[PDB]
Amino acid sequence: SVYDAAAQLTADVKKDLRDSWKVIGSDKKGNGVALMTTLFADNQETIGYFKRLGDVSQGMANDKLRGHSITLMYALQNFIDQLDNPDDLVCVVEKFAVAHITRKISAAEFGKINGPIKKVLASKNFGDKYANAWAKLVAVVQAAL
Amino acid sequence: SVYDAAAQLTADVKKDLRDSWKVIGSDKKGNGVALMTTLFADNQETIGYFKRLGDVSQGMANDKLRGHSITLMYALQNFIDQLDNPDDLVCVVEKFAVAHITRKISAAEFGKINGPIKKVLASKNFGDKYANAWAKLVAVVQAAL
Ligand code: HEM
Ligand code: HEM
Repeated sequence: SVYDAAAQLTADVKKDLRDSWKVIGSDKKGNGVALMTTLFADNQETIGYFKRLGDVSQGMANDKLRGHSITLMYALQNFIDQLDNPDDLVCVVEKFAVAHITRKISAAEFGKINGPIKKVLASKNFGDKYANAWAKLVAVVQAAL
Repeated sequence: SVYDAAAQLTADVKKDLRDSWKVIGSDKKGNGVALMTTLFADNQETIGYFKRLGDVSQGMANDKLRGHSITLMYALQNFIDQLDNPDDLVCVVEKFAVAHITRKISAAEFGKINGPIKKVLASKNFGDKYANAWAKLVAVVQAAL
């Protein structure tokens, strides 16, 4: 199932992912927090999954939220780095899904991250072309949930 | 405390960590798997914690083990990238510790990774000086467990 989803990562899609990551991934703390605070603002219900982080309204100043946000970006760094070898991409995505499946996060839930990604990309001047590419990468993860 | 342990990362320790990571982190898949297989070989009693991975003796051919090994290297990448800011290193270490605490991995059981690190380091012509530097970084995680 994950292999079939990975098949949608065409040469052009991988190129747009790598080009946009070159910018987004250069400030993992800043963009990681931006992603999370945007998720919480647009889909407040997702906060139910992050009780451990405490007062998420503090944003960057919240050490636990910052710690999670920075760490989240390294999962994406991992994915981007494995783009050229489907076998490696698949095994890392399945590994990544394990902990999220245990948390009972469905593919539909996970997909809520698409909006925030689109907004973060747009803040760096990366249009819909790039947003759609990222939606395809997220789809590979969804296929594993 | 983790705050006191993070203070032990002196200027030269951080430098030695970076210089060795430049080489070690160049092959996350190869060195990651080497790190895991070495751990399982020298401390077979730790295999019980990795039941989900299946037959670990298969090494690189085991998709689940390869996925875990590659992923483990991105946690180390994260730590190295945070060396400049003590505040960020600490929050990323505490975040990292959460999942390991819920697996009941003690500071003593985590420290068993020091052996494998020393051996992988030596296979790349990095001696005691570097092994001790990495032991100091591992000590930061141990303080959080
Ligand atoms: C681009 C998307 C995402 C990435 C790259 C990502 C990455 C990560 C990583 C690397 C971790 C730490 C390892 C682990 O425990 O699994 C994590 C933890 C977690 N993730 Fe995901 N995640 C994403 C989206 C989501 C979404 C949409 C939810 C739920 C609405 C979610 C909920 C969680 C929770 C609750 C934790 C534990 C937080 C804590 O208590 O420290 N994740 N995620
Ligand atoms: C250099 C030290 C280590 C690093 C960087 C590391 C990194 C990681 C990462 C990134 C994960 C995935 C996220 C998570 O669920 O926490 C993980 C999972 C795990 N770690 Fe650690 N770890 C290290 C040492 C250890 C040691 C020494 C043990 C046990 C003696 C351990 C046991 C586990 C287990 C059982 C899992 C889950 C494996 C699975 O079912 O996929 N880790 N670790």
